[PDB]
Amino acid sequence: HPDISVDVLVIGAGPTGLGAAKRLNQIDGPSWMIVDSNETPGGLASTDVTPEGFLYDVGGAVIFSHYKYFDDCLDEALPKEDDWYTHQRISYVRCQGQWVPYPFQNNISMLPKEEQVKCIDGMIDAALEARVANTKPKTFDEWIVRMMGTGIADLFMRPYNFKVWAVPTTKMQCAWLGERVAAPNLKAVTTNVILGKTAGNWGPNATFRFPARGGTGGIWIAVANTLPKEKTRFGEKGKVTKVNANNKTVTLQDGTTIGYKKLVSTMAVDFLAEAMNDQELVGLTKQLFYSSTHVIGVGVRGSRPERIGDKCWLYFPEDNCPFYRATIFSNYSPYNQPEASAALPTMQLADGSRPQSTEAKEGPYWSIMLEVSESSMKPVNQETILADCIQGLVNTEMLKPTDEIVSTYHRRFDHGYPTPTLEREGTLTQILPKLQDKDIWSRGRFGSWRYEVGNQDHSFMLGVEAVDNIVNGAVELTLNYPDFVNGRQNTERRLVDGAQVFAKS
Amino acid sequence: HPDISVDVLVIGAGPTGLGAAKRLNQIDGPSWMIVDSNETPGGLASTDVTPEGFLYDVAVIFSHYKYFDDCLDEALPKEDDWYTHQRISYVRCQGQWVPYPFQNNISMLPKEEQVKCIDGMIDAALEARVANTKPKTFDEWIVRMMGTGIADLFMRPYNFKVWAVPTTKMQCAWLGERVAAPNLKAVTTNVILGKTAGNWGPNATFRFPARGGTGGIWIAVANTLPKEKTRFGEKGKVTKVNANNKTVTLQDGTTIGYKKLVSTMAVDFLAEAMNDQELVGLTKQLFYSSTHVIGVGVRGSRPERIGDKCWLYFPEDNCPFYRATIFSNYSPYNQPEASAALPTMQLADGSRPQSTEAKEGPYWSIMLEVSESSMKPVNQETILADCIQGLVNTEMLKPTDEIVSTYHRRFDHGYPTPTLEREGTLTQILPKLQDKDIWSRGRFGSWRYEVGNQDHSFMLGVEAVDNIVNGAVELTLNYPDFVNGRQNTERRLVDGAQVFAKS
Amino acid sequence: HPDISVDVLVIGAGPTGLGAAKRLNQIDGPSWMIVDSNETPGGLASTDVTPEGFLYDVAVIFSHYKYFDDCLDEALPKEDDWYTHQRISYVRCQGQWVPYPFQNNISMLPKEEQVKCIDGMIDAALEARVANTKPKTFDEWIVRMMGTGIADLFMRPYNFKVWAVPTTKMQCAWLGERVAAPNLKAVTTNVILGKTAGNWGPNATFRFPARGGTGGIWIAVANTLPKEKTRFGEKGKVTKVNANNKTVTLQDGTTIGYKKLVSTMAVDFLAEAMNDQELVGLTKQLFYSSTHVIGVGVRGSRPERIGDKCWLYFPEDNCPFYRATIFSNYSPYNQPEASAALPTMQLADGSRPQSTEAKEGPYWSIMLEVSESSMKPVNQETILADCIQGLVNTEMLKPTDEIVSTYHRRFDHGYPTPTLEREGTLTQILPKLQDKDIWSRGRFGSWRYEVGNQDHSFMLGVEAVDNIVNGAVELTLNYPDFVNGRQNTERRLVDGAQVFAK
Amino acid sequence: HPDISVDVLVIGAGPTGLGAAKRLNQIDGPSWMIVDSNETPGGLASTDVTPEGFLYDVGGAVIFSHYKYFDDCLDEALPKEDDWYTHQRISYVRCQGQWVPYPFQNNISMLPKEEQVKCIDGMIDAALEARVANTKPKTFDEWIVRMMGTGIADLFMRPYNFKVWAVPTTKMQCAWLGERVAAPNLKAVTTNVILGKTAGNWGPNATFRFPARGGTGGIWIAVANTLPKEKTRFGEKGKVTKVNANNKTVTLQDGTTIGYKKLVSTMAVDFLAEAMNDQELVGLTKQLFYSSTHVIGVGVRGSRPERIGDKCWLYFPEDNCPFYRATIFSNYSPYNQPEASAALPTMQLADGSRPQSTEAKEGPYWSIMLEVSESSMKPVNQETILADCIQGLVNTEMLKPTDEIVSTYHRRFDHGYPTPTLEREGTLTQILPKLQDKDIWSRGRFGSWRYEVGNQDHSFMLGVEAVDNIVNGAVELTLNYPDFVNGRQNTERRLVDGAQVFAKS
Ligand SMILES: O=c1ccn([C@@H]2O[C@H](COP(=O)(O)OP(=O)(O)O)[C@@H](O)[C@H]2O)c(=O)[nH]1
Ligand SMILES: OC[C@@H](O)[C@@H](O)CO
Repeated sequence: HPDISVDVLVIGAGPTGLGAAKRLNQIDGPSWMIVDSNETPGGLASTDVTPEGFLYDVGGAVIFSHYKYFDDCLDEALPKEDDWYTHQRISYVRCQGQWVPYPFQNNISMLPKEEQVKCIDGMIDAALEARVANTKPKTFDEWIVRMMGTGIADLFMRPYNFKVWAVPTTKMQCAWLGERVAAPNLKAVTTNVILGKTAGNWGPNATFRFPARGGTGGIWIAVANTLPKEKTRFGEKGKVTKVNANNKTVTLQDGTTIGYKKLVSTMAVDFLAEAMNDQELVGLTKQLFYSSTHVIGVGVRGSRPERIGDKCWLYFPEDNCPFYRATIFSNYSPYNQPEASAALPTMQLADGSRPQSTEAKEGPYWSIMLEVSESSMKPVNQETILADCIQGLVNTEMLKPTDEIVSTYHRRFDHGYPTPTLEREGTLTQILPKLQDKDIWSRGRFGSWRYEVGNQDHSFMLGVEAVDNIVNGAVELTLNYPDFVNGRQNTERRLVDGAQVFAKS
Repeated sequence: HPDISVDVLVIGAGPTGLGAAKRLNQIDGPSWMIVDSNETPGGLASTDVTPEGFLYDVAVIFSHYKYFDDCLDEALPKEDDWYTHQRISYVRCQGQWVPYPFQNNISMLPKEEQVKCIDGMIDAALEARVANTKPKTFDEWIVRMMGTGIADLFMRPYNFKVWAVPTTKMQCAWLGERVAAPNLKAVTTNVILGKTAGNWGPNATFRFPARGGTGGIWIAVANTLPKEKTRFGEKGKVTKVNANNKTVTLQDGTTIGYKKLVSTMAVDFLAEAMNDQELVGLTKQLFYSSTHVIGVGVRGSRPERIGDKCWLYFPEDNCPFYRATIFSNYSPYNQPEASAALPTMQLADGSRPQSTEAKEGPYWSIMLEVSESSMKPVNQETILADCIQGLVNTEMLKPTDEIVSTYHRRFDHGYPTPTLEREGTLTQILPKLQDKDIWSRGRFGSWRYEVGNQDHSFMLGVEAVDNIVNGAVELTLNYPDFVNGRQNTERRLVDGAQVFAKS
Repeated sequence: HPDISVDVLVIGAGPTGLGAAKRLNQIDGPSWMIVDSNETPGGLASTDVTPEGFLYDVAVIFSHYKYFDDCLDEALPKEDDWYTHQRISYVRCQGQWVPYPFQNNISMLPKEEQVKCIDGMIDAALEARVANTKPKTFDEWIVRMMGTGIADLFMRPYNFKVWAVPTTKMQCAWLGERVAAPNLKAVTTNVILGKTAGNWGPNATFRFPARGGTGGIWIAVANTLPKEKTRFGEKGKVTKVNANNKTVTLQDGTTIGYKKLVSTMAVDFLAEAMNDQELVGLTKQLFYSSTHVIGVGVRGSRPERIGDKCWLYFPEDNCPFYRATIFSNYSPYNQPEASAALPTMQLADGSRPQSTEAKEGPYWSIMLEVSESSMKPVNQETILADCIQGLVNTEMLKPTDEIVSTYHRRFDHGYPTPTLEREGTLTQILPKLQDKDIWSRGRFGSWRYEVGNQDHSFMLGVEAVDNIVNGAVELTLNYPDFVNGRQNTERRLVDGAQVFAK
Repeated sequence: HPDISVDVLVIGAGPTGLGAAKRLNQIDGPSWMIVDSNETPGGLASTDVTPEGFLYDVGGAVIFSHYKYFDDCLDEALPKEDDWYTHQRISYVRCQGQWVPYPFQNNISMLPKEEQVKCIDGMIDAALEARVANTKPKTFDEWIVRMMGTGIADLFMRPYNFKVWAVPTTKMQCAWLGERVAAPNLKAVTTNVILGKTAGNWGPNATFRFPARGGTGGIWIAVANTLPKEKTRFGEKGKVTKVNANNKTVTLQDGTTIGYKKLVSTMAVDFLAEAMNDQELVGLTKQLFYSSTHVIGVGVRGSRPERIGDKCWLYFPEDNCPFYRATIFSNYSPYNQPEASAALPTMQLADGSRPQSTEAKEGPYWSIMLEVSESSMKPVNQETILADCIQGLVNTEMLKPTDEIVSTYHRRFDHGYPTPTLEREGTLTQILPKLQDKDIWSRGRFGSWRYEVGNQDHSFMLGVEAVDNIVNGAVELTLNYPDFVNGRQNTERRLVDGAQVFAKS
């Protein structure tokens, strides 16, 4: 007999695992517990803070939801109106000295007239071929060309996507992108060129809310707090080291054994295969591809510059900077950085020089958060990436050479993006059903490795729906039908369902 | 305070309501009851029997859901509760029994027609190569799939006889998301090879209850319910629905309070019982056909010309029925034993039998369907005789065949019609009922034919309860293509909830 | 026996008949003569002159044939017999002079219209990508080339004003074999770049006679013929054609016997002169428009707003003419020299001049065309004033401009219409004439507009003779696309036959 | 001064040169003469006769005409009704032991059913692709696949055309084929499959006439006889050895020099370049391609076998025989072979063995004429080709092993077909204008090298039109617009034109 026995064991307390725990806690039938190796729940949605008081999320995380269930849990976790700030998505692409409104491919009107010709010509070619197309594109690259033409592919989509994914567009599938990549309408794009108009409203994150305090990680701390503490085991005491799938036993770092009837595993599936000592699965998971993410944070002295304005996040296809995205993180909340009266010395100027004095001066302060991708196809010099990012900020005119930097941050996250390679689905259909036959629900950004359902709301619901499948026979819609859940308002499942209403009578 | 109070009230014990009841009974959380005005559960999936002992259903099953299978296996668990058959169907066309699907078997038609059919399908294939719109009417869908020549021979005249409306007046989304395009190579190849081939075989089968017909399933399913939570018969006839008070009043005066209502009666009747004039006007804008079911019991061994045929399609105008079923092929117990003695009522040509004496069998049995609507009236007094003449005209019966039993019943609400206007009307009705905590679901509860056969209907009830209790998506109601194109294996009659509770 | 007998008789001394005569005179084998009821050769390519000294043609030459060039160079051999100009043309649209071709220059229009035009051309380009039929009407051809928006702005309303029938009633084979499809990229590129570009330049030119207008060519060409083989004037008016006896009767009673007839008169007149009621019935089923030519002589140096413009198109309804020609740009001698004194007849707004004194020039000159048909009547008594008002409306003239000369003439047979029914009717007429050894050829001799300008017409006559004498294919008559798509260099005014004979 | 001076010199008295001569003689203006190195005019349209009395043409030459002028000249030369025999074209493709009516691609209905499926499937694919085609095919092969589908390409068109052209279909252009290769209508071909019907009437040679005596060569002897004898120079006395294009002088083998003003050269253009000692022209003509043709003749004892019947010519795509075509030459005229009373010994049996008797026996006789192609891409064993053909006749069941052969014939024609290679036009537009600038009209099957206007009537009219261009400024329509002249009735030019009618008064 093992030390602990539960019906459902949840590994991981990021959004996916916390979703599973919330649904298990709501249903309150089968016994359960949740474990994580970090004392602070949140996974890749956690928030760091520099010694100078600048918060940085793991990547430009904004909250936007396809599911009422997710909303219920965030509102339960952070119920006050001043727990949240709402913002319009202000997003731009840096191109040839200009800020081009997102989506690029729908704002060709902003480029020089000569580039407009190249872009529209390519889009005419794509539209004529699309009129007689009877096949689907097989690669991300073919999709880009078929729906945008070469001109826009060469100017933006191809170089940008290598900088994000750390693989070329030719190496990725294209089924994942229904909700991420705008395919442009020839008439709408040409009309806006003729009229000199913009169109910034495309996509599901065109409006968002951001927590007032604690960054994204504050959400998941607050969510986890609603759980019965005795059903949680966070820290080294909850680090999983062995998974014995045949005995349905998990061994923790401190030697605690947990027997389960059903396992919801949200750790990276390649880690799970190793913890299972299952060489067949290790070999299979090693056929998946992922990129690492470097997050760089730069805290700057001064009131928010006019050139920055209300910008939220920014795309950088060009090779004059290492990062693919910048976030004006100080626009998301005033509490992402110190108050104006906080006194801080200048660590360096944006041009790399040292300040003359160690004098601590007051603010106000603003803050830039940058992301750089790394993979076996795209190495990154870890020792210089911070300075290269700051120089990239000067190259893109986001910082003046004289700007005073008062705080820096750099962290590398090994599993950053699960890559939608051409091979992903073929490998996953060998991995996930084999785990399924052992009553292991491997779910999450790296639990099930599908980026298109790898956001905080999708991840949360992957855990929710996994539990719903275990307990109530529910379809795991998010796991297997991203287009289906992304194309509808998912209103049916609530934090208080009929089951709980009728039981309380 | 009302006489009875339950969390969830289910009106109707046809497949839809029994699905709702089966899921409520499985969940065993909220209180509930199910009512029906008929003492026998089954609704429009019941089975009648003539005084001579021939059964007639109002039905072939194909299940898209493990949950449905679980409930049927629970109700009828023994292997000899069922007979399995291949899905053998033919189209009657110009003196020929053409295997279904029609287009793969035009080699049986005269060569001049094969030319016209292939030429039309070539046109459709070339058009499909440059098509960039979806078809808007059932008729356009037919033509794009088949071409003019093949369309005119079968699907156009047959579907008028089925729906009692012309194909140009029906929508086509209810048929699925598949692109309307011909398989030209498959059709020409069979013409070139001079072959026929039906879409059945050892893989393509159905099973049918050994006894009691289709209605036997639903009796057996209903028997698994706690009898005290059921109220079937005149004592369970609903006469008033007060949506504002969440009260139902029965014919005997009993009032039932509910928190959520699952109504499987026809939504136009529901609107009337609600005394909701707005919904009455809206529901009267829906369209439906009535169905005449005709049953004919025949003396004799099964003729060779009938053989293993199961159901048959009739596009041509030499018979009033659109479909015939060799119902005696579904079970030996759909008709009397060979030793049962019965007199001949008439010969197939209408003449009197030579003798009035009762003679022995064996017997076989034909079930026919005729549609009726304001665009296609039916003479109730002569339709039986017209059907029998149609059996002679189609060579299903010889003039000398001995008829030993007849059956004719008219069902007022027979098919909910997928008109062009259906969805515009339903999207005004269903949300107004939903805002009153009324789940109106089923063949005429929600009026969508494509989810109105037995397995879909049952699951409409199951998923309605699952939505009420567990927040499930009602996938069958709103996404028929989605559920039909996948393996619906997740939901079971024993879910994890019940497993974990039992230990 | 008739009064005169020749192997080949030519009726008409416009370009077509003069082509026949030139080839006959070059071959110098079979006997021949040419007649015309006018004392001056040239037909509908003649030139009138107003009493005030302004020339107006009945204009611009593009030659597909070296043979035609040889004859023009023989007739007018000096370099100063001709002036060369670029082919500068514009479409008047919504207050703008839009360079031809219209669709490459819509950037001059309001942005909302550019959107409508480009959207329509996108629709047309996508339909052209899956097209598998040919257009059946001129209208369908226009829409497939241009899209709805651009069609509605120029080619649809303009061609009604030209042909006096709607575009839906005309065939479109007469335009050539080129596929009816848009150049979407070219049109969008000029919109994106905000550019204009006309289809002219240093090598897209035409030449025009220095003196005597277009009519000077045909006088000079006819002068190279042996005078005794010509019969021009009332003495050459044909009044009867007896196709069975192969006899022509002239107005003065002279009878001419022929073995082969090249008739360049209008085929409906020919059927009447033949007293062939069947052919009268068939020819009366052909359709044609009448043409009013209006000329306006203006005092002053050429205004900057006019500039180097040559001819102009008018789709809009603020003027009755479909075409205007800056005829004073074609030659300085199309109008009086600057020292010529002329009184002002009226101002462009219709008012009277302050003085009736004759004042000096210089002068410039506008030539206008208005169409007329049973589907589009024209008031003969007011059309001149309507044209002048149209010149004000289109800003070609300011209200104050001084008009010193006017000209108005109506030509009953102006354009032979490429209706849908034309070919069905012609293929019954021409073979019936051919069986009687009558080659009916020319703008109205054979009624095909696309080979009815000067070089095609001339070559219709040349090729008819070459067919009569040498068994040549009449390529221009039956294969316009063929002759228009090649350099027709083989036939020369001096062929091997004449070289070897000398 | 040269020995002779004429305005127009014609080299060659095949159909092309005789056309030039006939038009020059009709016009009767410029002085002229015609030379040929063979005493018998006719060129590649000549007729040989074996010692046993069997006539064989060069190829399966049959007369079918696009021009009234050509008809006028044939009717003048052979004016009596019994100078000619008229025949329906009975033509078949030997395919898998069966005779499939020509054209093959329109008679799919005759093949085994499994092959009909493959053929119709291929045409369906082609028809759907053709529905969205917006480019023209560039090679003969691409044309075949586009208009016929793979099944018919792989079954017939690809192997037969290699067997004829001695180059693969991928190496040929496709502008030449309008009147040679039937493009199948999908509906017509499918309809005939369904109905079990045939459609053997396609093409300009569905009917033909053949001279009663002397074979095809009898025509050209008779046409040449209408010329004034003193303006002809046929034989070794008329062999051209040097052409001095700069002096406009031709030197004959016997040393005679002829001065000309215009040259109509109908010898092979590569021979002309060699005779000109113009190395530039030699190099260009060597870039042209041609195949050689072997004509094999077999005289057979017996009344015409039932299996042969009224067949005229036959196609052999398969590898059980070396010839691509067989002609039942004895069906063209009874005077192509000896009368029945002629006594001839059996030379061999068709199986190669010696006859039982050497004694001369009577007829009747019939006669087979075979064609085998040769090129640098398709070598041929010259020494065994006669025996290989006879064995192929047995293999194809045209001869029984016991059939008695009474006469054999084999002749190789070095210049047999001018190949429509992809490079042909690019080379010709360098050759023909360069010769044109020297007043040399190089015209004919190998004079101008265009197979699509390489038949007897096209060749004749090339000579006629060259003269008409030299004298009357006529367009050389046949040379430059094969589709134009092949698609119309060329009725305008006659042997008696208006010029001559008016002159005779
Ligand atoms: O059944 C057939 C037989 C021939 N050909 C084509 O017709 C062309 C001309 O062949 P033909 O026998 O008519 O003339 P020849 O080879 O003697 O010049 C050939 O190259 C073939 O590709 C064809 O398409 N289908
Ligand atoms: O000789 C008459 C001939 O050229 C015309 O009929 C062509 O149409």
